Amino acid sequence: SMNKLYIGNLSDHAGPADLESVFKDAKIPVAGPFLVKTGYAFVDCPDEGWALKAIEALSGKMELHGKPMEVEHSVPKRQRIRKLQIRNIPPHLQWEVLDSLLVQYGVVESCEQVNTDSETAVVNVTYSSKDQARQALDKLNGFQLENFTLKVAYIPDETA
RNA sequence: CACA
Repeated sequence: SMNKLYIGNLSDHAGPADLESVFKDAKIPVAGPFLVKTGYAFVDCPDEGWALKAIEALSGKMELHGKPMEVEHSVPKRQRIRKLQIRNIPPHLQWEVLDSLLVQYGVVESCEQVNTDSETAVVNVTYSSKDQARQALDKLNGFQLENFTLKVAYIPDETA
C-alpha cells in the first residue's frame, strides 16, 4: 500500500518531537512512530489518502529549522521502475492533453486518476519500461502549464 | 529512501 512516507532534507538536529509537531499542526494522523535517521525520516499514515494529503500539504512548502521538508512516498530503491505519480495537474486539463505529454516518453500501460481533495488532479502512470519512466520523470517534473508546475515522483513498482 |  502507499501509506508510507519518506521525509527528506531534515536538519542535523531534527528529532521525532519536531516531526510530530509538524504533522500535528497540519492535522495528519500517523499510524506509527517517526523513525529518524541522518538527514531523513520515515513515518506511516493510516491509509493512502492521508499520505497523499501530507505530501501535497508539506512537500516543498513546510520549513523546519530553516530547511524546506521533502515529504514523498517512500519507495524502495529496487522498486523505482515503471511507475510514477504526477501531482499538481491543472484542475481542468483535458486527459487528451495530459496523454499527449505522457506518450512523448514511452508507451503508457495505464494512467489512473487518484481522487483527491485538492483543486489539482493526481494520476498514477505505468510506463512499459524503466527507461521510459526515468525519462518521463526527468522531463515532466517541473513542467509548467496552465499556471501549475507538475510534480512527478516514483511510486513502488512491485511486479516488474 | 532505512541494511554493521
